[PDB]
Amino acid sequence: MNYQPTPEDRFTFGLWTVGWQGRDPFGDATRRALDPVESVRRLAELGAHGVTFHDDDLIPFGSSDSEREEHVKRFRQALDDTGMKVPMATTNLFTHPVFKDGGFTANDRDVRRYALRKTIRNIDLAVELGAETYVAWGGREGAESGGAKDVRDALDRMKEAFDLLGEYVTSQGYDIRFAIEPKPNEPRGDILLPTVGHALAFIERLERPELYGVNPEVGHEQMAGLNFPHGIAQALWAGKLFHIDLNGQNGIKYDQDLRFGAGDLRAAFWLVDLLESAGYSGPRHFDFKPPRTEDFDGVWASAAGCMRNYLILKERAAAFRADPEVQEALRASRLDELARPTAADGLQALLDDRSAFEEFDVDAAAARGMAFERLDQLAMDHLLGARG
Amino acid sequence: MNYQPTPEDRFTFGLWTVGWQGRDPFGDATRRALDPVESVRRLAELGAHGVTFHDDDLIPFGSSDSEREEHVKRFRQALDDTGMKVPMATTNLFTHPVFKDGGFTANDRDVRRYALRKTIRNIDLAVELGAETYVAWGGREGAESGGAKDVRDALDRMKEAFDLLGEYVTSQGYDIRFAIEPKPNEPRGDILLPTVGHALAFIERLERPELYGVNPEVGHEQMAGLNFPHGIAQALWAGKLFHIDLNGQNGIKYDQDLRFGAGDLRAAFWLVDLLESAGYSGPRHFDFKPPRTEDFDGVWASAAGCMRNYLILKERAAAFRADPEVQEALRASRLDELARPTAADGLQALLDDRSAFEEFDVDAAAARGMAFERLDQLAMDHLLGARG
Amino acid sequence: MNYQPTPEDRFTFGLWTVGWQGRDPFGDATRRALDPVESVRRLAELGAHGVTFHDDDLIPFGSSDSEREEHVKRFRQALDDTGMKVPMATTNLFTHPVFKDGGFTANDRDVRRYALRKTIRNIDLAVELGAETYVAWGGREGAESGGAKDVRDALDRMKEAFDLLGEYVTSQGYDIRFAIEPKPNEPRGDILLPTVGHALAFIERLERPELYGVNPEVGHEQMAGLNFPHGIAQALWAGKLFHIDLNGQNGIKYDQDLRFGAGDLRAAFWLVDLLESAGYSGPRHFDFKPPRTEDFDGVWASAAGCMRNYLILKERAAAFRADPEVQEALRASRLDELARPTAADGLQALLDDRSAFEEFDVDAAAARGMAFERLDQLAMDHLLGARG
Amino acid sequence: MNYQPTPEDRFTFGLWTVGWQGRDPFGDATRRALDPVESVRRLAELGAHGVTFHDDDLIPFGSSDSEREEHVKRFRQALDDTGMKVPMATTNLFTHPVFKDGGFTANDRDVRRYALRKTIRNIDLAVELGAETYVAWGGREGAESGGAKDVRDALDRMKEAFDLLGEYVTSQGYDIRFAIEPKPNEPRGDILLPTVGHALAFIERLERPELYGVNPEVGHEQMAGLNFPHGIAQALWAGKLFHIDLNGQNGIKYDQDLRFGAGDLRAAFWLVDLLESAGYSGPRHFDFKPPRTEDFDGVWASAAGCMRNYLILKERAAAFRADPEVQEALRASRLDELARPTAADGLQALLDDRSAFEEFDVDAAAARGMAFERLDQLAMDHLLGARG
Ligand SMILES: OC[C@H]1O[C@H](O)[C@H](O)[C@@H](O)[C@@H]1O
Ligand SMILES: OC[C@H]1O[C@H](O)[C@H](O)[C@@H](O)[C@@H]1O
Ligand SMILES: OC[C@H]1O[C@H](O)[C@H](O)[C@@H](O)[C@@H]1O
Ligand SMILES: OC[C@H]1O[C@H](O)[C@H](O)[C@@H](O)[C@@H]1O
Repeated sequence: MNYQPTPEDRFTFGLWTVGWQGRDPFGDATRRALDPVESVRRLAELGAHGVTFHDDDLIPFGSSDSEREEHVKRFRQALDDTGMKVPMATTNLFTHPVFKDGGFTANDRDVRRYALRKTIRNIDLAVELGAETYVAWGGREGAESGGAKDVRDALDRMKEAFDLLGEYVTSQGYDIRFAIEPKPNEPRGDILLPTVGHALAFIERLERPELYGVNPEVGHEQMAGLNFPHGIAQALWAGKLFHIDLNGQNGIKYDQDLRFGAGDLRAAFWLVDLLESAGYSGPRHFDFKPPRTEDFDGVWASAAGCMRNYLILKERAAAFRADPEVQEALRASRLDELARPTAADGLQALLDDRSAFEEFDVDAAAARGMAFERLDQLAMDHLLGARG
Repeated sequence: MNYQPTPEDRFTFGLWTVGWQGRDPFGDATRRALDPVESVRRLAELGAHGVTFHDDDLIPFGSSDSEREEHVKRFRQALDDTGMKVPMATTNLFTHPVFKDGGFTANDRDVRRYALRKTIRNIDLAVELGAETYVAWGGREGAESGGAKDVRDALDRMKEAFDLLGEYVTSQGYDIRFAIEPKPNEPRGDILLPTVGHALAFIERLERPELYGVNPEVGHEQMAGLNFPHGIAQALWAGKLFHIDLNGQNGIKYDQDLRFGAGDLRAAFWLVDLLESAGYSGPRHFDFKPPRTEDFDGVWASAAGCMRNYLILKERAAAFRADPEVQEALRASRLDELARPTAADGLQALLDDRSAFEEFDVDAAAARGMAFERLDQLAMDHLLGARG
Repeated sequence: MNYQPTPEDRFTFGLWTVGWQGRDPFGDATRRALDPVESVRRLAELGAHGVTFHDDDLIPFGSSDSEREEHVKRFRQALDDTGMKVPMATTNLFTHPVFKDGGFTANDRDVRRYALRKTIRNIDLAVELGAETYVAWGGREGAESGGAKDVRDALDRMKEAFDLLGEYVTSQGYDIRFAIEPKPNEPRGDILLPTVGHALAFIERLERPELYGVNPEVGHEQMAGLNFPHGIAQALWAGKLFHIDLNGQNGIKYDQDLRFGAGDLRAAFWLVDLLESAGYSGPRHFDFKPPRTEDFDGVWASAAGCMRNYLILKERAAAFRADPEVQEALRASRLDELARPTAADGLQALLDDRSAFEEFDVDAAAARGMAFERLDQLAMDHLLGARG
Repeated sequence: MNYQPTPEDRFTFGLWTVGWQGRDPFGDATRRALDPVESVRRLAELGAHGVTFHDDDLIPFGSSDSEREEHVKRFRQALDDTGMKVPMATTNLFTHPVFKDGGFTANDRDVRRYALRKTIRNIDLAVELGAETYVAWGGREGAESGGAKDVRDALDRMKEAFDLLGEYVTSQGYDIRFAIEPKPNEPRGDILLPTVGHALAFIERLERPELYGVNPEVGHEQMAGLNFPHGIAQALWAGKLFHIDLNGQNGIKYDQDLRFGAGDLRAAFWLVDLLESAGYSGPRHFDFKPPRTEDFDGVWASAAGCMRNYLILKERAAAFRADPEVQEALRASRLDELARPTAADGLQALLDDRSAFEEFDVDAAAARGMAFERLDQLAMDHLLGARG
C-alpha cells in the first residue's frame, strides 16, 4: 500500500527538467535558475537514482577551462554527498544561434566541424562522471522549406558525424554507447529521423551499428500520433532500447513534456507493462517540464508525481498479468498461438499442407470471435483498481 | 506547352482505383463494378503505361481453378490488345472476414498459414504476367487495444512470413522483389510498421534483406503528419525505393486517396523534384479513389488529372533547377557545402584543428543568414509559373 | 463495491451501435444483422434505459406503408415487453447514394426537398414513440474540393432546412427539440459545422433558436484534437447541451467509436465529473462500434463495458470532489476566486481603483504559484484509486 | 505581368512579425531588436499600407508616463513621414509572468482587474492613433490540467471582461470594434474559445454583440486540422469577419507562422478567392515570423513574399472565376442550384409536393454525377497557370 520510490527503482531526471525556468515561445521565465547542486540534493531527497545533463546545463557556454573545472568539482562533490549517479549525458547543439541550421547537418561545413568538437569534449566529460549512455537529440537538424536541405546529403553528413564519434570512442577504449532520440518536428518545421523507426533504420547504415541504439520519448512519438508502446516493442525486438525518456503528451501539438502519467494514461499503462515484462534494465529517465504556472514547490511535486505514477502503473500491470482470469482471457484471445511459429515445419511442408489452403475452412475461421473487448475491459478494471 | 502523357512516362494505376465503386464506412456504392478488361482499355487510351492488381481484383474470391484460368485469359488478351504492362502485383489480405485480426500476424496460427498460401499462389500469377515488384500492405496487422497483440511476437511472425516468401522466391528462381507499404492506422486502430522508417528498419532484420524495399504512399506518411519528400529521400539513400504510390491527402485524418496533386500541393512539387533528380526509374503508380460524388466520366477525368499534375510539376521542378538564379541562390544558402564531407581529413586532423573549436568564431558564424526564404520564394514563383 | 447499471442511470444505445455488422472501408461484415427486437431485449437485460434509431435502422429503405406499420408494431411490442424507452430519434441522410453530395445542402435542389420530406416523416414517427430529442448529423454536408461548395450558400440552405423543421414542429404542437451533432470530417473531406463551437454559433442565426441545441460526441471533437470537457462546458454555459454521445477515440484519425472509457481515459474522467456536477439530466447515450474482431459475445461485453466505465468514473469523480484535501487544494489554486466577479463594483470604480493598476504589485502577483500540479496529482490518485 | 504591391492593396504587418528576434522554446535570439521606427520605414518602402502593435511592442513594459509619450511621439512621426496607417491595435496579456494563468480568466481576481486596466489604457492609445479594430488574443486563457480551470466560471469571467470593455468603449463614444482571435492550443495545453466557431458562439452571449467579431488566423484553424476557407465563409455569413490574419502552416503541430502562401497552398488560393469574391474590405494583415535561420535581408524578403503571394493568387482566382469554361463547369456541378431556396413555396406546399417524396425518383437522382473532379482540375490548372 505504498508507492515510495527508492534509488533501486532507477529513476533519473535531467538537470534541464526541474531546472526549466518557464520561458516559452510567448512568455518570460516564471522561476529563477536552479543551482545544479541544489537540484541534485532535492532529487536525492525525493528518492531519485541520479541525474543527466547537457554540457551547457553544467558548464555555462563559454566558460574558461578554469571555471569549467570548478563547475565540475562542485557537481561531483554533490554526487558524492548524496550517492546520486550520472548514467547518461548529452550535448546542447540547439540553443546557441550558431546552430540555427543544425549542428551535424548544418549547411555550413565549419559549423559541422565545431559541432563534432563540442560533442567530443563532452563525451570525455561523460565517461569521467561514469555515464554509460551518450544521447544525441538533433533538434535543429531539418528544415522549414524543401529547397533548404538536400536530405540525402544531410543523411550522408549525419552518418559521417556518428561514424567519427564511433571511431573516437573505440580509439579511446571508452565503455559508452550512443542513443539517438527522435522527434518529428519543433523547433524545426520537420526534423530529420523523425520517429523511432527512422532512427532505427539509419543505425543499420552506420559503420559500427552495435554502438548505437535509440532513446525514444513518450511525447515525441505521440506528436506523430503513433503508438508509443508499439514503437518501444519494435526497439526491444531489435535489441536497440538503450535508454528511454518518460513523460506525458496530449496529442498532436507542441511538445508538452508533461509529467509521466499525465497525457495518455492508458498508453503509460501498456508502456509500463511492456518495460517490466521485457525486463528493461536501464534508467527510467524523466524528460518533463514542470508547467510555468508552478512555483518551486510545484516543481518538486511534479517530479515526485512522475515517480509515483510509474510505481502505481507498475503495480497495476503486475496484478493484471498475475490475474488467472487474465491468463485465461489471453488464451481465449490466442495470445499463446501468436507466439508459436507459423511454419516451423518449413516451406515445403507448408506448400504440401492442404489443411492450409485447399481444405481450409475460411468460414469457420472467420466466425471465431477474438474476445479482445473482454480482455481490454479486464485491463481497464485492473488499471482503475476496480477488479472485484 | 503540352502535358499529354505517353506510355514512356511509366504511369500506372491499380485496378482497385478507377474500379472503386464508392462504398465507404457510411454509405453504399454510387457506381457499378468495372470489368477489369474495360479498365485496361480506358486507361490505355488515357496514355497509361500499365495496371496493378490484387489477386482478388482479378479473380473473385472463391473462383474454381477453371473460372480462374478464364479470368486470367481475358485479362492477358486485353494487355496484348493494348500493349499495357503489369509491373506490380499484390495480395488482398484484408477484405475477407477471415483476416479481421490480420493475415501474417493473426493470433490464430491456421489463419497465418492460409495467408502465406494465398500470397504464394498470387506470386506465381504475378511472375507469369511479368511483374517485377510484389507489394505487401499489411492493412489488418495491428490492434485496437494493447493486450490483444504482443508486438514482439507479432514482429517475429511477420519476419517469419517474409523470410518464407523470400525462400520461396529464391527456390523458384523468380526475378521479383518485395516492397512493404507502410500505413499508420486504418482500418486497424494502430497498424504494425506504421511509417517508411519502421518498415526500413524491419527489413534489415530479414534473412535476405536485399530482396525487400518499401512502397511508400503519399497520403499514408501524411496521416502521421510526416514530410513525405524527406521519407522518400531516406528510402532512396538506403537503396530501398522499389516502388511508390502517388496520391493526395489533406492532413491527419482518414485515408483520403485523392488524385495526385490534390492535397498538399507543395509537397507534391518537392516530391517530383526529388524523384526526377534522383533518377527514380520505377513506375509512377497512382493509388487514388475517384470521389463517390463522381460518375464514370468523373472517374476518367480524375485518372487523367493524376498524370497531368505529375507532368506539370515535372516541368516546373526542372525549370526551377535549371534557373541560373536558382543555382546562385543554392550556393548562397550553401547547399554546395552540405554535399562536402565534414571531415575528409579524418578524426585526428579534426581533433588537432584549432580552427574547428579553440579559434572558431561562433559569433561570426551565427550572424550568417541562410537565405532560405528567398530560395523558397524562388521555388514558389517557379511552381506558380510567375517567374518574371 | 458494485458497478451494476440500472434503468435509473439513463444509459441508452443506438440500434446501429450493437447492430453494426463490421463492414468498414476495407472489409466485409464479420457479424450477421441483429433483429432490432433482439437488440432491445439484450440491452434491457444489461441494465440499459432505452434505445435510439435512425429511420432506416427500424424500417428498411423502401418499405411499403404496410411493412412499415409491421416493423413499428413489432418494435413497440418489444418496448412494452421490456419497459425500454426511446428518448431520441434521428434520420439517415447519408447511406443512400442519393445523398452522396448531402441532404440539406446537396447542390441538387430536388435532393434537398426529398431530404426534408424524409426527415419530417420520421419526426412524426419519433414523437409517436415518445422521443424528446431529434438529432441531426449532417455527415454528407461538406466537400472534398473547394469549388464544389459555396459555403455561404450552403449555410443559407442549412438554415433554411432547420427553420422549416422548426415551423413544422411548432405548427404541429409537438414537444420535441432538435440537437445538431458536429463532426469535423469523414465521410466528407471537410464537413460543415465541424465542431461544437460552429454548431452553437449557427444556432443563434436560426429563426427559433430556443428549439435547437447540440449533441456533441466524444470522439468527434477529439478528431480535431480539441478538449471535449471544455467544449461540453461551453455547451452547458450556453444552455444548449440537449443530448450527448459517449464513446472513446485515440487521437486525430478516422472516427473509431470505441466503447466509452477506452481512448483518452483522463478526458472521460473530467467529462463525467462535469456532467455530474452540472447536473446534466439527459440520456447518457453511447454511440460506439463493437470492433469487427468481435463475435456477438464480445458485442454484449463491449456494451456492458461502456456502462461499467461510466459508473466507475462517476464514483471516482464524486470521491475526488468530496475529498477535503481536494477542497483545500482547490482553494490553494484559487478556484474560489475564479467564481467571483472581477468587477462587481462596476467600470467606474475599477477605473478609479489604483490597486488595480497604478499601485498593483505585478512582481508579487507573478511569484505566486498556482499549485496546479499537486491538484492534478490528487486527481490522478483518485482516478486510480490510489488515495492513501 | 506585375505583382508589385501598393498601399491601396491594404497590406499590413504587426511590429512583432518582422521584429521577431528568433527566440524559440529551444534557442536564443538570432537577430537584434528592430526599432519600430525602422520597421515602419522598411515596410513602407516595400509597399505596405500600415502596421499593427501590441502595447508592449511600442512602449516597453514599465515605461514612465514620460518615456511613454516619447515612444509614441517618435512612432507617430514615422507614420507621418511615410503615410503609413495603424488600423488595428492589441494588448500583450501573455508575456509577463503575471499572466502565466491568464489575464481575463486568471484564477487570481486581482490579476484579472489589472488585465482590464492594462487593456483600457491601450484602447485609448489605439483610438488616438486611428485604429478601427482592437484585437483580443487570449493566448494564456486555458489550462494544462482539467481541475485547474472551471470552464463555465472562466467563460463568465471572459464575458464579464468583454462586457466591461464594451461599456467603456460606448461610454467614451469611441469608433472602434473588437475582434476575438481564436487559437486551439499553445502556449497553454488547451486554450479557451479554440476555433472560429467557439468565438462566434461566445459573441452572441455578450451584452452588445454588435461590437464584437472575429480575427481568424490561417495557421490557428489549421492547428485543429480545420478548413480555413470554410471557417472564414461561416464568419462572413454571420457578418463577423472584422479582420483577418494571413500566414502559412504545415499541418497540426506548433504554431509555425510561415509567410503567407507557404504551407497549404491550395487553401490559400480558395481563401483569396473567397475574400475577393465576398468583397472583404478590411486590412490584409500578415501575422508571420521570418524563420530564425534568416538575417535581416531574409526578413525583408519574407515580408515581401507574403504580399507577392497574395497578389499572385488574387490574379489566379480572378482568372478562374472569369473563365467561361469554369462558369460552365460550375453550372454542370449545380452551384447555381445551391444558391436557390429549397422551398420558397413554403412548408405546406412542400408537404403537398408529391414530386418531393412520393414520386421522387431516388435512383435517377443518385445516378447523377456531380462533375466535381473536372471542376477541381480546372481550378488546379488556373492556379498553376497551366490553362491552355
Ligand atoms: O537529447 C537531450 C535532450 O535535449 C533537449 O532537452 C530536448 O528537448 C530533449 O527532448 C532531449 O531529450
Ligand atoms: O498494397 C496494396 C494496396 O492494398 C489496398 O488497396 C490499400 O488500401 C492500398 O493502399 C495498397 O496500396
Ligand atoms: O446523428 C445520428 C448518428 O448518425 C450516424 O450513426 C453517425 O455515424 C453518428 O455519429 C450519429 O450520432
Ligand atoms: O492577437 C495579437 C497577437 O498576439 C500574439 O502576437 C499572437 O501570437 C498572435 O497570433 C496574435 O495575432
